[PDB]
Amino acid sequence: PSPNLPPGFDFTDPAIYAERLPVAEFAELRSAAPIWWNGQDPGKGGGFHDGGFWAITKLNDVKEISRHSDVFSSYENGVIPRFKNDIAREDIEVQRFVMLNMDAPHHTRLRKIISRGFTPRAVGRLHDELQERAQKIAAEAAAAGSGDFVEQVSCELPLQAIAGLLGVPQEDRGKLFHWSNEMTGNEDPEYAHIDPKASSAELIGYAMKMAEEKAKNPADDIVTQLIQADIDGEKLSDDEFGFFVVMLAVAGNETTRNSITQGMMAFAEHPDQWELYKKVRPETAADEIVRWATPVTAFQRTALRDYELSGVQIKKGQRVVMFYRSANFDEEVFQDPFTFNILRNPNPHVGFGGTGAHYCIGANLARMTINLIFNAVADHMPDLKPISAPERLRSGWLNGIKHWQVDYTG
Ligand code: HEM
Ligand SMILES: O=S(=O)(Nc1ccc(Cc2ccncc2)cc1)c1ccccc1
Ligand SMILES: [Cl-]
Ligand SMILES: [Cl-]
Repeated sequence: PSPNLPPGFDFTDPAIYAERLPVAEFAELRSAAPIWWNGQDPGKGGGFHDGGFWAITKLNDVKEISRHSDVFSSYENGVIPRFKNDIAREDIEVQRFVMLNMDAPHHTRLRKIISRGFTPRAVGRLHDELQERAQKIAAEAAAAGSGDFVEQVSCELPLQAIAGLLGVPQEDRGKLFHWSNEMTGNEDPEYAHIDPKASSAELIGYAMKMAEEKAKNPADDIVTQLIQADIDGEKLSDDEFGFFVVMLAVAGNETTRNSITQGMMAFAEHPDQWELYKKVRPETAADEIVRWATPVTAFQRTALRDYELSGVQIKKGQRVVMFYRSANFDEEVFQDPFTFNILRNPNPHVGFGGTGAHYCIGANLARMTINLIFNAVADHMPDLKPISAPERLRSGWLNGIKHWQVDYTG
């Protein structure tokens, strides 16, 4: 029997996410049609005019698609499944210059060079400066009594993580944070005037300046390890470094910020978990927060050939959209998936995507960022309470919270 969904229901519809997460509709597919053709009417495909896509709602299918990168292509259509309906195909294809939208061997070369800047050591060297800044951010917010938890608690730390990682001088971080914020959310009315293409161009030019300058004066940031040829002469070109900063500026901003916001929303709704967190401060909460928040609701792939996924015949050229929001609540993998449990161990969520070639390289930078900020929130505003309901981001693939007015005192 066909799933009980409204006719023409598009799981990438930004109008849905502007108001809520379609949790019931996802649970419907998981039970009635775990792989389901999401038909899209002409001119309503978010920039893709192929008739629709396969909705992937089971965690095991999500992991299988991520492992079989040989078949399921990130390059053919990019991984973002929704833009403005009228986006030019060329603006979709320009994203193929960043590592995330690439296939092997091009992606294999970039990922190896980029791995020099995401070592455990490099990330861990930021721990003390980020812990200090997390405490300062929580105290500054708690002194204000009440305000916007999104802007006053969640925004700054993930952005300072990028600046610290990249070695951006303090006087340039406002420049960088603006460019990063100018690239996501252009389908929301609050951000209708941002220009991601223009912001990407200025960020590339600024990143090439940094690349040229840091060859002359090598430092101990990741940049030096990136633009430096190894014994094989392998390194990022100046423009390749530009496209990485563009990817990093976007990747390391809203996803962590929404983890933090939706993490505190879960704590506000599960006071038993909040009291437990303030007492034990378990770092496993970071993963449960990411599982709950699922900041990236979905990324997509295009099949390079016919493939049988869980009895469903995927035909060459069709898109598959991996709904991490649904897979992260798969009843087959998680015990009581709708219970917020900051002790969940092990926690094989696909919030950072399915294991494979494209697994999130900043996952532990994100986990550290989340853990430091919530320790600060517990340190300085342990009795905070929301004063109103959060405003959601109108986006077809990003689970965003624009604003959340909170009283940090009580
Ligand atoms: C809560 C925070 C985050 C979430 C939910 C998240 C989510 C994801 C997901 C789902 C993927 C899967 C890509 C795919 O399989 O198509 C990914 C990849 C990636 N992430 Fe993250 N991410 C987070 C934080 C970060 C941070 C802080 C950085 C960098 C500072 C980062 C950098 C990247 C990059 C570069 C990739 C591409 C990897 C590749 O193409 O090989 N992410 N991320
Ligand atoms: O750089 S991108 O070509 N592609 C891109 C980049 C980041 C993201 C978001 C993300 C967050 C965390 N981990 C992984 C991903 C998605 C897609 C791009 C740049 C600007 C506007 C749209 C896309
Ligand atoms: Cl609408
Ligand atoms: Cl770009």
